[PDB]
Amino acid sequence: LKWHHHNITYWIQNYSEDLPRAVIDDAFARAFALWSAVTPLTFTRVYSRDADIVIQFGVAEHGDGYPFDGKDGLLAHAFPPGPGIQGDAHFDDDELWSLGKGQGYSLFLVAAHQFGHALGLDHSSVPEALMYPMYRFTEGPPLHKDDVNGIRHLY
Amino acid sequence: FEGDLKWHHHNITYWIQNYSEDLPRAVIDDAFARAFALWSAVTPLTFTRVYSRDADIVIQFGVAEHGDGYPFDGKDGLLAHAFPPGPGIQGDAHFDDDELWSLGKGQGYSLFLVAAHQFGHALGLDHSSVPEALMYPMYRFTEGPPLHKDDVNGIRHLY
Ligand SMILES: CNC(=O)[C@@H](NC(=O)[C@H](CC(C)C)CN(O)C=O)C(C)(C)C
Ligand SMILES: CNC(=O)[C@@H](NC(=O)[C@H](CC(C)C)CN(O)C=O)C(C)(C)C
Ligand SMILES: [Ca+2]
Ligand SMILES: [Ca+2]
Ligand SMILES: [Ca+2]
Ligand SMILES: [Ca+2]
Ligand SMILES: [Ca+2]
Ligand SMILES: [Ca+2]
Ligand SMILES: [Ca+2]
Ligand SMILES: [Ca+2]
Ligand SMILES: [Zn+2]
Ligand SMILES: [Zn+2]
Ligand SMILES: [Zn+2]
Ligand SMILES: [Zn+2]
Repeated sequence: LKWHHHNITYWIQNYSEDLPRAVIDDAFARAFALWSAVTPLTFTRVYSRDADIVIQFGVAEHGDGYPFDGKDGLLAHAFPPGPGIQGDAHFDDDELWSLGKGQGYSLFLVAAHQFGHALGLDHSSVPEALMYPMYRFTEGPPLHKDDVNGIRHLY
Repeated sequence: FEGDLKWHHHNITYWIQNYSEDLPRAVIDDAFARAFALWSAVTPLTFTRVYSRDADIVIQFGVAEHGDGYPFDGKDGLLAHAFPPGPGIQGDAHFDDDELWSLGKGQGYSLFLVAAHQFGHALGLDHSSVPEALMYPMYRFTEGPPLHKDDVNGIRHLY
């Protein structure tokens, strides 16, 4: 299951109260940049519901039939490629979002993982691969050779 | 802002007078605490957070002219400044809030790394000549351990 076009679009519907708009826009862009670096895909920011990947921050019940569970636990979730809600990525705003070393969760790293799913990737079994199902902070290049092979296999 | 005195006690106290609007107070408290930890790890010094003006190191975020006689210059340029050990304003650290404060890779400047540098001055350290050193006068983002051997030797020499 994957996208049939390579010029993918995204829409940042809203923001979190934890960080400045500029920091959030940048974090999402750098996250998309990791993937386009190893594939023929490109990512374009738009401002309408016509975008392939719609990004949203929410708490508890927020629309779909999948409410978040308050602080900690599930950090976020996304859907596989397709029309409508498919391909979208949502982030639990009951979590403390930040960047780098320190308390709170890295928005940059979590976004990179969520976008992996929105592109068609599944969970990895390599505990050190980005697509590994459990959160873990890391410095340096985020994508493990397992992630790179997985995306290249699809696109 | 380059004196020649050190602190005569090792139980240093600090007070976070106010905050920046760019990050949650919890993220800021944590960033400052981790910054001080860098230095207490390689010396016999300790740092205690207090809530009165009687603290040795008072931390403040300001815009343009903010009290002393050295106003900030708006976005970019001078990021922050601190004063050498001593009484009153001496030892304090000020951050320019016209800057976009953040953490890690990305746009904006790392509050963590800049604080580490300012606290170095607040402890008595001068500027280094080694490009890789934290006390180097130019801002540069880096991952991994912030303190260079030059910084470690410099602090141990005083304390
Ligand atoms: C601290 N919580 C977790 O690690 C949590 N896992 C998640 O929230 C996953 C995303 C992280 C790896 C970025 C959920 N996910 O698979 C999203 O697509 C659990 C407590 C292990 C469930
Ligand atoms: C981006 N701006 C700079 O690198 C700026 N340097 C500073 O503001 C120094 C602090 C940085 C290294 C955290 C000022 N300082 O030495 C304070 O004690 C210059 C453009 C190089 C002046
Ligand atoms: Ca949660
Ligand atoms: Ca969609
Ligand atoms: Ca939040
Ligand atoms: Ca952090
Ligand atoms: Ca400035
Ligand atoms: Ca003082
Ligand atoms: Ca600011
Ligand atoms: Ca950053
Ligand atoms: Zn959802
Ligand atoms: Zn996942
Ligand atoms: Zn000042
Ligand atoms: Zn300096």
